[PDB]
Amino acid sequence: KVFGRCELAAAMKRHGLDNYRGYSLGNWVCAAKFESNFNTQATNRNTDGSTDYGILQINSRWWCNDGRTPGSRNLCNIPCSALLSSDITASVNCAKKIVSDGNGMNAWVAWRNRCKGTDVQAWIRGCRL
Ligand SMILES: [Cl-]
Ligand SMILES: [Cl-]
Ligand SMILES: [Cl-]
Ligand code: NA
Repeated sequence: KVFGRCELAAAMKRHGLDNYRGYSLGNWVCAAKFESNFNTQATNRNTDGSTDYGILQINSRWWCNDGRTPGSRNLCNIPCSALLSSDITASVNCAKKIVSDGNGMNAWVAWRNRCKGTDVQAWIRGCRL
């Protein structure tokens, strides 16, 4: 599923991400836009052989099991395929664990390079929330 911008903002808010560890909703929407273009089915292979999955491009190196990332962990205790569902629940719950781990949203390099310090509230402008 490819979410609309305000559609995804609504789904993220419903799931508790708005100001989760201090990150306003627009941070999350911005990260999703640049990670996946709002497409729940997005996958991207990393140089080290891990893969990033879903709307927030969660990596198999640490967070999910895909059965093909040697030496990795599965800290969210999920198959990476669950991160590709039209229902964002698994992505959101695993994102909460990630963002809580010490580095905040800097875990998402695209957030740090394209959203951090920007007018992220623009990502939710006009949305009914
Ligand atoms: Cl915001
Ligand atoms: Cl594995
Ligand atoms: Cl933080
Ligand atoms: Na893994």
